[PDB]
Amino acid sequence: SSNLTEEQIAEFKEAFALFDKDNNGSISSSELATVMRSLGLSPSEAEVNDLMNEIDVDGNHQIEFSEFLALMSRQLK
Ligand SMILES: [Ca+2]
Ligand SMILES: [Ca+2]
Repeated sequence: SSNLTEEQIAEFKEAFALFDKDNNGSISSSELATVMRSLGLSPSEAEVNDLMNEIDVDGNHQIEFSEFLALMSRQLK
């Protein structure tokens, strides 16, 4: 769309939680990995930690909502 900010953030917040299976405002390797495991992929730490890392602004084996917004921010249009 052409309007994000609080609009994209709010939408992301709901999505972030989806990734975190504990709602602790934080996501670990498996946490973000369970987002595709139930679909039919069962990725290994390599792919699991990869996702959590690609967004881990600090690099602590997990990412927080705000971090999910830094890497998320849509992708193309
Ligand atoms: Ca958590
Ligand atoms: Ca983090």
